Order: sequence, then C-alpha cells, then structure tokens
Amino acid sequence: KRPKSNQDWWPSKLNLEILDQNARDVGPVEDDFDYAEEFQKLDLEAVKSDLEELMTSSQDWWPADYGHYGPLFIRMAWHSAGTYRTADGRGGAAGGRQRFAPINSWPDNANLDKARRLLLPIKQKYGQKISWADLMILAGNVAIESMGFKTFGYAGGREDAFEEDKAVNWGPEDEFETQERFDEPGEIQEGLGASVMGLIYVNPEGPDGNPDPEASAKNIRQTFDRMAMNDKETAALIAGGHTFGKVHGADDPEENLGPEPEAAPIEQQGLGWQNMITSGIEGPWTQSPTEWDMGYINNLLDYEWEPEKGPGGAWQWAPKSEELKNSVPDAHDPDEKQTPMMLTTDIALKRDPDYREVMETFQENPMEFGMNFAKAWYKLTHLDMGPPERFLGPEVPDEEMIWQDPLPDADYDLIGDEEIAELKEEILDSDLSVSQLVKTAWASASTYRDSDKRGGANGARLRLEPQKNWEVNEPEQLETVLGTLENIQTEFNDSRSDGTQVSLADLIVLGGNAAVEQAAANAGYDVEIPFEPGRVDAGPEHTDAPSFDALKPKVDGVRNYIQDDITRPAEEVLVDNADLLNLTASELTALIGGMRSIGANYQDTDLGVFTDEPETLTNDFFVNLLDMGTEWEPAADSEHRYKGLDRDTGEVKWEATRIDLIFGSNDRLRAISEVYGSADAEKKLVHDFVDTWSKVMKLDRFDLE
Amino acid sequence: KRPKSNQDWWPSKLNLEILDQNARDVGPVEDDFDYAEEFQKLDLEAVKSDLEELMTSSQDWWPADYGHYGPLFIRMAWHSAGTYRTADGRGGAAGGRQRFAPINSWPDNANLDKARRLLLPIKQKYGQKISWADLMILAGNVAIESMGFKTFGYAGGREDAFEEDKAVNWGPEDEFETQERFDEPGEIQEGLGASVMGLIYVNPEGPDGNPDPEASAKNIRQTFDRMAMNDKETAALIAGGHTFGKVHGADDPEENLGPEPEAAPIEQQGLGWQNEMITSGIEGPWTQSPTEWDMGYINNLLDYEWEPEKGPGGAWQWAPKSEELKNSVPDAHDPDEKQTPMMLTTDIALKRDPDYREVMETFQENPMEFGMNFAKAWYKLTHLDMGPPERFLGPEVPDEEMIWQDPLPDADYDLIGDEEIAELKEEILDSDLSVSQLVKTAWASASTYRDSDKRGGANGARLRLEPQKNWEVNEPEQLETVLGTLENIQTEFNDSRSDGTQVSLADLIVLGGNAAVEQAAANAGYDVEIPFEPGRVDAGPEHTDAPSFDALKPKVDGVRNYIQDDITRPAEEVLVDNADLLNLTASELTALIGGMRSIGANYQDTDLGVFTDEPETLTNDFFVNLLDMGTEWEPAADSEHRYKGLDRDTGEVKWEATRIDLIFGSNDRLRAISEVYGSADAEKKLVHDFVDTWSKVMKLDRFDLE
Ligand code: HEM
Ligand code: HEM
Ligand SMILES: COc1cc(-c2ccc(N)c(OC)c2)ccc1N
Ligand SMILES: COc1cc(-c2ccc(N)c(OC)c2)ccc1N
Ligand SMILES: [C-]#N
Ligand SMILES: [C-]#N
Repeated sequence: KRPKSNQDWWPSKLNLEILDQNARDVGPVEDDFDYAEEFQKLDLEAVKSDLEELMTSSQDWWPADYGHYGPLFIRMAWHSAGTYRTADGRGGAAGGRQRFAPINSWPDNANLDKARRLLLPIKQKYGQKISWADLMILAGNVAIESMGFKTFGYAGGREDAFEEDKAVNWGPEDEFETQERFDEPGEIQEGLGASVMGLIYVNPEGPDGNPDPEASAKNIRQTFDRMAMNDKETAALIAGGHTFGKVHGADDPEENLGPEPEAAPIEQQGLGWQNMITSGIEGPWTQSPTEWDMGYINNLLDYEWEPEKGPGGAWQWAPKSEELKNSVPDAHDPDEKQTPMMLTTDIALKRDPDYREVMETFQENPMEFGMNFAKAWYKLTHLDMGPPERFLGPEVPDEEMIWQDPLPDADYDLIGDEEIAELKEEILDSDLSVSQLVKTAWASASTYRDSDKRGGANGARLRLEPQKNWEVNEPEQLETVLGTLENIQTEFNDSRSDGTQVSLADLIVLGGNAAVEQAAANAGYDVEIPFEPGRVDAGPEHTDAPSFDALKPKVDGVRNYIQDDITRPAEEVLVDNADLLNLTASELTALIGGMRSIGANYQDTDLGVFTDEPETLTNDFFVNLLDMGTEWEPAADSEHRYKGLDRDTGEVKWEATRIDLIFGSNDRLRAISEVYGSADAEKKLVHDFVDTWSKVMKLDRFDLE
Repeated sequence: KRPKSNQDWWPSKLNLEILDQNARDVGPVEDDFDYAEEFQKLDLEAVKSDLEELMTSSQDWWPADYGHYGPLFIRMAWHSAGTYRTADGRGGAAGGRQRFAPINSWPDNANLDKARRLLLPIKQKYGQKISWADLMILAGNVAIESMGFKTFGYAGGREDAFEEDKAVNWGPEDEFETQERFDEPGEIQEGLGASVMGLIYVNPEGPDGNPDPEASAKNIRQTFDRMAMNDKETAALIAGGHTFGKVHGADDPEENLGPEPEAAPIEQQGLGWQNEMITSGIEGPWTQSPTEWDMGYINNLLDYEWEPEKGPGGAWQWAPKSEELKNSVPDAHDPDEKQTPMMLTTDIALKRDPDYREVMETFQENPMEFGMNFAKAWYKLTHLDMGPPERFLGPEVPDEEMIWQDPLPDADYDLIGDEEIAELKEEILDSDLSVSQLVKTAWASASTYRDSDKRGGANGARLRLEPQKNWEVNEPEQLETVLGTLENIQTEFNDSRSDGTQVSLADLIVLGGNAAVEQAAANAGYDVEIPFEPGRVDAGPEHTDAPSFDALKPKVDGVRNYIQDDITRPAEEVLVDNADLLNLTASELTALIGGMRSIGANYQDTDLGVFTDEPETLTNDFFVNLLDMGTEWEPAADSEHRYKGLDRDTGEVKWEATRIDLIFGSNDRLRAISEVYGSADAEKKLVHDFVDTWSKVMKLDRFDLE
C-alpha cells in the first residue's frame, strides 16, 4: 500500500504542512517573475474574441446546450468564486484552485471538468500571459456579454496556484453530500461557508434534502452572508445566474455517473463523472436559456409551483398552469420541447418575505435588477483580489468599491532618510516604551491575510472602528499610544517648510522598527531595519467597519492573547493565523521566541517571558524553555496558564500558555527551538527575528509587486 | 476542528508530498553553508570528554542504571541506525530522524526520549558544529569505549534532518506492535526491514509473541540481511550489544505507561511513556557486570540451560535453571541487593539455530574474534548510510576503507582540459552511436544514485561491472556495444597522450550523454552548453561488492519507460518513489520525463510515450500531444501495462503509452505542470528545465565537487 501518515496515527498532531506551503512557490514557474508584468503583455480583447467564438463552437465530447456554452461557463465562474469565506478569506477564485482536489471533485462541481477542458486551447495559446484563475472569470464575463448583458468590469491579476490550499477547513463531515454542521436551518457552525460538505452554498433540493423553501431561505441567507453578500446581492446573483441555462438530470447520477476526477481511471486524463447528467435535477428555468431577460423572475413570480420528483429522482418544482408546458426548446433535440422548472432554492426567494420584496421590486424595475446583478457579479468575482492597486487591465472600472478597502492618495511629499532617522529618534525619546511601540506596530500589521489580501498596516485602520475597540488591541492603552504618535505627527508636519508630511500609518511602523532596533541594541547587536515610507491614513468613509470584524484574531501569538471562546486548541489557531501571514515554521518560531524576550504581551502579562531582562532581544526564551532544570504543569483554576517549576526546589520560575509551550512539545518545532537555543545562535535568532518582523510589516505593500 | 486531507478522501492519490520535500529544506538553517565545514571546526576530543563525564552524571528524572548511562546510549545509537533498509537505503542514523514521529513514538523506542534529552546540554554547547545525528552515534561510541572496548573508528558528517522522511513505507499495519507482513518466519513481505510494525527488527518475545527461538532466528536472519548484515555480523552485534545493560519491565507497560511522545500532554515537553523503570516490559540484566566489556553474555548464554517464563512485566523471557546464577547481578539502582540474569527469546535464538550456534561457539573460543567482528560490525551499522569515503569526516576516521563504503580509486593521472573535452566530445559524436544510445547509457550510469544512503551514481563506471552490466533494464547486449565503442575511444585517447593525461570511461559516458542532449536540443533549434566536470574515476571489481548493488536495481524506470512485470504497486507510485531518491521535485520530474520522450530513450527502443513525429529532437511535443483533446485514451486490450491514444473521430491509433506517461495528464497537480510546458510559448523553457535536471542528475554523486 502507501506510507501511513503521522496524521493517521496521531489525529491531533499539529498540521505544520500548511506552513510548509509558505517555504517556497510550488510549480515550474521561475521564482522571481511576477504575473502582473506578464498579464500586462496580454491582448485582452484578443482573448475575449477567442472566448466569444468558443461560446458557439460545440465539441462532440461535451455538446453545447442550445448550441451555446455560455451558461456552462457562468456556472464554472460562479463555482470558482463561490467557495469564498469571509471568516478567513480563503476559498474564492484568486488561485483557480477549483482545478485541484478536493474542490475539483466535489459533487457540486460535476462536469465543470469538461467546462475547464473547453478552455485549454485558449490557455495554451496565451500561455503565461493569462492565468487559469483569470481565464475562468473572463470566460464567465464573455458568456454573459455574448448573451446580451454588459458586465460592470473585469480585472486581471489572479496568480495561479499549483496545489490545493491545505489550510482550509471545509467541514467535519466524512462524506460528500452529507451535513453534520446544522441542526436548524440558519444555524450553521461558525467558520463554514456552506451548509453541506461538497456543495458551494446550500442543497438545491432543500435542507437535509427536504423541499422546504422557507427553511432553505434561512440557509441561503446565512451562507451568502458568510460569503459577504446581503439580501439584495444574493437575490440578484441567484436570479441573474438562473436567467441562463438549465439543470441536468436525465437519470439518477448515483447510478449513471462514473467516479469523480480524483477517483477516475488514469485514461480519463483528469475528467470524471463519465456517463446529460450533472446534479440529477432536470430542466431549464426560462423560455430562452441563452438570452438575458426577465424570464426567471417572471416564471418564478407569475406562476404557482408544486414540488415533484424529477427524472433524475431529485426534488424539483413544476408549474400548475399548462401555459408553460413545453414552452422551451430541447437543449439538443430540435424536434422536442421541454417545460420550465424551479429549484427549492428558487422558490425560497418567492416564499421568504424579505427575498420576495426584493424580487417583486426587480420584476417591476428590470433596470434595477440589471444594475444590482452586474455589481454583485463583479464583487463576487473580485472580492479576494485585494486593494485597487492589484486590479489590472483595460476593463477595470474607474469606480473603486468599498469592498476593495481603498486607500487615499498622499497629497504631500514623502519623508527622506534624514527625516526618517529624525522621527525614529523622537519616537524613542517619547514616553512610549519599546514594548508599547512593538505591540502597536504588530496590532496594525497583523490583520493582514494573504488569502484575500485584506488588512495590514497601510491605511492605519487600527485607529478606526472596529479595530480601535477590539479587546485584543486594549482600547484604553491604544488611544494613549496613538495619542503620542499623533502629537509627533503634528509637530513634524508643522515644522516642515517644503510640503513634506508623514502619515500616522508610517509612524506606527517606524515606531515599531525603532523599538526593535533598540531592543537589539540593548542586547549588543547593531541592526538596521529597512523602511519604506508611503503608507497613508484611510478614513471611516472608505471603511466598511462591519466587514473588518472578520479580521479580528481569536488567538494572537505575538501578544500571547487567547480568547476564552475558542473550541480548537490554541496552538492550532496559532498555526492557522501564521499561514495568513505567509509564515514558515521557522519564521513563526523566531518571531514568537524573539518577541518573548522583548515582552509585548496583552495586558502586559509575564506569560512566556522567560527572561530576566525584558526589552532586550535575545534567545533567552529558547534557552530557558529547553532547560530540563524546569518542570511544567497546568496551573490550578486556570484555563490557559501553565507553571514552570524548579524541578529541585519546586519554586515557581515562569508562567506560560500553550502558545509558548508548543515550541518545546511539537517534534518539529522543538528541533527549531534547539537551534535557536544553542550557545552560539543568539545573533542568528536576532537576525531571523528582524527579518520576519520586517516581512510582516511590509505584507500589504503591493507597490512593489 | 481541523482541515481534512485529500489522502483521506482518495487513498490511491499520488503522494507528491514526498517530492515537495525536495523543493525546500525545512528548518532555520540556510544553504550557503555546508555542515561539513562546520563539523571541521569542532574539537571532537572536547565533545568526547564531555560525553565521558555525562556517562556517570545521573539526572533525577531518569536515574542512571548501575551509575552509568552507557548501555542506554548504546541502545539509543543502535536504534538510530537500526531502521536502515538496503532496499531503498532509507531509515538509518544519517538524519537523526529518531527525533521525529513516527519513529520517536514507536514502542521499540520507549524511553529513548529520555536518552536523547540527557544529551541536550552537550548539543547546545557545541551548536551547529555537531549534529544530533553525529552526536547520537558518538555517544554510543564513547559509551562503548568508557566500558572497556575500543571502537574501530568514527566519522562525522551526518547532516540533521528537520522532519520525518515522508517517502518511507514502514508497513501495511494500522496498529503498532502488530504484524500483517509474514505468514511464516523468514518470509517477510519484500521492502520491509522489520517483522513487526513499530519495532526495529524483530519481536524480542518471539514471532507472533510465541517464545520459539528456532523460529525467531529465521526472522532475525531475514531482517538483519535486509539491513545489510550476515550471520557473523548479526551474532556479533546482538551479543556485543547485550554484553551491556538490561531490559526494563517492572510491571506491564500496557497499563503502567502513559502516552507515547506524539500523544502526550503539552507539559511533558516532548517526553512520553510517563510511568521500577518500565520500557519493553521484559526485566533483567544479561550479564553479571552490565557496564563492563567481557564474555559475560556469550558465557551465560552457552554455559547454562535456559527455560521460558512470564516475567514481572507479563512478557516472555528466559531464566537459568542453575542456582549458580541466582542473584548474581547487583540491582540496577541498588548495589546492596541482587538480581538473576535473563535472556530474550531472540538471544536463545542464537544458541538454538544451528548456524548462529556455530558462530557463537567460535566467538566463545576466541574473544579476539568476537571483539573484532563486533567492532567492525558496529562501525558498519552506524556508517552504512553515509556514502563513499570522501564523506567521512574527522580525526577518528580509520585509514582503512571498507567495501560497504563503495570506495573509489585515486586518479593516478592528469585530468583533461577544455581542449581535450571538446576533442573527445566530437569523437563520440562522430562514432556510430546514436543520440538515443548515448542518452540511455549515461542515464543507466547516473540513475542508480539514491540520496537516502548516497550509494550509486555515474562515478566509478560500475555500470560496466557486475551486477549492473547484466541487469535486464540495462539491456546487456546493447550496453556492451556502447561501452565497447566508448572504451575504444578511451584507449585511442590515452595512448595518444604524452603529458600524463588520461580520461576515464566514467567521464566519457557522461560526456557522451551530454553531447547527445546538446545535439537533440540543436535539432530543435536550441543552442545549449551543458557544464561538464571531469574527474570521475573507473572503479574495479575489487572496489565493488556486487551482491550489495542488487539493491539499486530499478523495478520501474521512468526515463526508459521500463516496468517490471512483477510489481505490486501502481507504476506511477514507484516512479515517484524513485524520483525522490534522485532529489527531484514534481516539476523537475515532469520536465525530465516529458523532455526525454521527445528524445526517445526507451527500453527496447519502444515508442511508448514517444508523442512526437521527430524523435531525437528535444521539444515539448510530449505535452502538446498528451493534452490534445483530439485524442482519447484507453487501456490496450489484453495488455497489463499498455494504453492506446486513439483519434477521437476515426478511432485510429495515434500513440501507445504506459501509466508513467499518462499520469502527467491525469494527476491534478502534474497536469497543471504539463499545461505550462504544453503552452505555445513554453518550448524554450522546457528545453532549459530538462537540461538543468539532466545535469543535476549527472552530478549527484560528485561530493568532492559538491
Ligand atoms: C442558493 C444558490 C444556488 C444554488 C443552490 C444553485 C444551484 C444550481 C444547480 C443544482 C444547478 C444545475 C447543475 C446542473 O445539473 O447542470 C445550477 C446551474 C446553473 N447555475 Fe446555479 N445555484 C445557485 C446560485 C447561482 C449563482 C449565484 C449563479 C451565477 C450568478 C448561478 C448560475 C447558474 C447557471 C448559469 C447555471 C446553468 C449551467 C448550465 O446551463 O449548464 N447559480 N445551479
Ligand atoms: C535481534 C535483535 C535485538 C532485539 C530483539 C533486541 C532487544 C532488546 C530489548 C527488548 C531491550 C530492552 C529495552 C528495555 O526494556 O529497556 C534491549 C536493550 C539493549 N539492547 Fe538490544 N536488541 C537487539 C539488538 C541489539 C543490538 C544490535 C545492539 C547493539 C550493538 C543492542 C544493544 C542493547 C543495549 C546495550 C541494551 C540495554 C539498554 C539499557 O541498559 O538501557 N541490541 N534490546
Ligand atoms: C446530490 O445530488 C447532486 C447535486 C449536485 C449539485 C447540487 C447543487 C449544485 N449547485 C451543484 O452544482 C451545480 C451540483 C451535483 C451532483 C449530485 N449528485
Ligand atoms: C504491547 O506491550 C508492549 C511492548 C513494548 C515493547 C515491545 C518490544 C520491545 N522490544 C520493547 O522494547 C523497546 C517494548 C512496549 C510497550 C508495550 N505496551
Ligand atoms: C451553479 N450554481
Ligand atoms: C535494542 N536496543
């Protein structure tokens, strides 16, 4: 057989594999060339022209419905972007991971293997100039446009991934198409973007397979909310999408479709579900499936529907009236007709009071329907690309959307080297301690997540809602620090006579850098942190406060903060968050260990601060953590604390949390700790800590990407 | 609560994670600096002095038996080296992987977590200058020396690993201490070095837990053979090792020991089996003076009759009949009290098995023979995965080189320069040898290298010697033709020189392969220059233990599209396994195979996977044609390994292929790689990536230049 993994023997073992994905860029691409530059060479119009031609160029191995592949490509694009979760920013279309397991084999993505295959010739023709990620969304756009609906815009810039995202927790289920995440509709366990394992959002037949529209609406609303969409956006997306195409269920997929791609014979060459059957549900929603119109909303609202069992054995709805009987041409047989159908999830938009009001308004105002759908489709397919700077191409709208967390332009000259050294001196001479400066700079930068490129120190949103009031940021203390930095900003700006100004965003980072350099100096090391001025201060007007709550940490390793709510072990969350900062196991270890010598804990506790000289960057954390002269045990009447007792005297030496101790427990982390805890490794640790600190401070500076 | 793995959803999914380990070197250490350079700065004598002191420095958390930690460290070292398998060269002490799961938590390694912990202070004191891998073996050596026995030598140079070796298949079992690998003793399933999951070699109580010494001997013999040891070496190692220390089994480990390290609470900080020590569950010393080298083990074993019994830990062990041995050994933690010696079923195996008995009787008759065999075997055991002699570092490396080191002769001549290189290259190209013959031969020479134990490679030209010259995959008849031609070129060149310069066949083979690759690239319109490093030498039969090279014989060869008919695993699984031995990443493997198929260097010159109309022309045709949807694939009827690529419209056969070729268009990750190379503007990139990989493989065993 195959070599059994440590994960099998020890299910609770830390999944450091997720951090290993950050140690290098998998794939054959030159680890130095940037996609942005290659996409800039692309003739977008040419690709769009080829896509337009493809829409009606049917291939025998997968005949186009109604002679137009458009709807199939829209479904492909919707599923690509549809896995996005606001909770961690993972999922989504930014890396084109629909191409890799497990997503490529989810029951919900049945036959999208054929859809992606139809695009291979175009991908090969343009090569590196256009990624699969960008191409899949572009195909969706061209499909919509070719069928009569102009899109709001399009931006390239999604770099292809070469493997699945191992950090994503898709759910607790052990089987696809099953759910163990909700008892009552609308109460799905936190963190998940779907109500069923293997589905994009919800079950098309209804919750738990029961055709209950009212209940379905509850799951639709919650899942879409977790994917950053409100009622109007959700109704607009579902109605706009189902205005096109049909569902396929000529017979039961359970007995007529072969294995999914990952389980299919090698000769299938990446394809799966060898037989048209896809979902098991059969029929079109509208009379003209390849034309943009009000057909879906009209069919849904102007007729009464009844639940029935379709030819594929699945729950679907049919109209009572015989007016719609055989009103749609068959998708392949020119001399046959077909009757429209509705899904339980479509009826949900008509039964649910709030959705119903939106739909009725759309029906009365086709223009509003179009406007809302175009804007929602753009948001759906671009929400994980980050700030406007990352949106590339000639089709990028001039308008910047709030979900792009836009940053204002700097209406002033940037400070130079002399000014920089000047400001660093003044910050250190203030009443702010090294610990306060480090903690504040971390609070500002640590919100960044590479999953959807949100967060970071640029914009100084730390000073705005909701961040300024986050428990972990210690609001009271934070205002004091920001107050002092603001006074320095004011004094600096007022003393200039040449148009130069400094942002609070830059001062926060510069202050952190200065404090780290000082901590290193206290230890006898001369280190200089490279600094790149240019960060600006964003305002409340261009900040969707509620949307930033998804960036609130539940566990912060640097500040040794652990929320009492957490269900997962603290170290598990630590690794999860470390991945969002693109950290490797060694980088995370150097960061935490070095930080404990400085001492930047939440509420200034002594947790993990294994040193007698705080604010002095050394490898004392490792030296003391590894000393066998100390024995550790859980603290009494404590939920997160542990005591380090002198093995002999029995006197308390230190106190710590699982965050600190995992580095001396996990086999791999311990090997790293032993390197840093060696007699002649202090300089190395200091330098590695500094490199990681610098890395994190610059994560959201795409001005050089 | 935690993210799932595709491994769980699809058990048959290729484990490409093993190749990913070759893309990056996890750990906080860079790469610009080599461990050898750091070890060179180490004061070996100083470390040994500290180790000698450690031997008698008892820590209260794991008090030394008999006031000397020596035996415990010997066990630690034997277990570190003891996981080695000759089949793939994996396991062993070279990376110190005993420190990581699953090995660190195997039942056979119980309490070695404490042994390794006792060495932490010394490790921290010397830092990067001495690896854990080197330190564990050194501790064993110092322990042996401190107890009265001189070792044969010691070499440093084992670079520490920072994670487990994901490529090792430890066995089919789903539970430690169980076996589903043998129905009859001595008939263990191939590819495994132990008879039980979680054990080093065999069950100390006997096969399947039965105290049958004769049967035990069959498993001991087979497992040690799979770890490169014969009867004399095996008997010497077991008898020599058990001359020291004791087994610990104060009570049943099943209900008195806490979770193994990987499952233990965070506060235990890497330690496990939290409990009158209990380790194996077997209890008692083998000899009267457990911390002194003598003939105590062999004498106790052969001079007295033993009987099986259940010990205080509920395990099988043997007790002496004679009352002369009763209470003859001081208690491990109390010299004022005594204990009776014991023997394991595996020790009685050496007395009951006819062949082992003969060896043991010889050892008892001449202590000097016993001693030398043990010293030589201990050195071999602990250094067999370190590669050739050039990799053995330090002041304690013996002047004598052993055959298991696959030694190489010195070049007693001047090396050829750029002028002669170009000259020889033209001569090879002007010969009647084809591009395919040259590439196939160079590959046959270099492809035997394995990064696991650093054996194999093009240096030495062992391809021309037994057993390689007769391997089916190497096409003996065809090989002789190529070597005959290159040897004539060598003779002609050497005889025409006068400045003392000479060229080796080893270098000519690689030079010829490089010239052929350059020519194939030229046929495609690409001008490539492959860097060549002369200096390889020609090893002779006297430098080659032929039978030991059988272990390097490929069952599947991707470059030559060769698949042995008697393979149990799917061909692509073996392909990945072999790719790992060549330190290849998924992308390097893809570029190598795809590029090779455009050249066409198949076993028996078949057209399998040769998706091009212009063979011997290096292009990306393999990828372009593999990805063309105008072709549909199907298994070839009445064929075990073949598939047909049919024109989707006419049904006419376009190509033939094996799973080695088709996996690059089936596996989700490999397909993503193939799509890059099969794109309109990627041919030049593929050519350069193929050349880079080809060159990398050709130089794998060049450590003197490494
Ligand atoms: C409550 C959410 C949704 C559910 C449960 C759902 C469900 C389904 C199911 C069962 C199918 C049929 C697959 C098949 O048998 O071929 C289908 C297809 C389709 N969906 Fe949705 N969908 C939802 C949302 C959306 C959105 C947000 C869009 C795009 C803006 C979209 C667009 C389409 C298109 C165009 C097709 C037809 C594909 C074709 O003709 O081949 N859907 N959907
Ligand atoms: C047929 C192969 C062998 C078997 C089944 C085996 C078995 C065992 C067992 C069960 C223990 C006791 C662990 C414990 O309870 O503490 C042990 C200890 C020991 N073994 Fe072996 N062993 C074998 C080979 C070897 C070899 C090759 C060496 C070294 C050249 C070695 C050296 C030792 C030493 C020195 C100890 C004593 C450790 C101590 O005092 O703490 N063994 N062995
Ligand atoms: C459980 O019955 C099935 C359902 C689906 C399915 C359901 C909903 C959506 N949205 C979908 O993606 C279009 C596929 C796919 C396959 C089977 N068998
Ligand atoms: C199943 O009962 C056990 C057995 C052993 C065990 C078995 C074989 C050897 N050789 C050993 O020493 C390393 C320990 C260890 C723990 C338990 N419980
Ligand atoms: C599809 N929905
Ligand atoms: C056994 N050692």
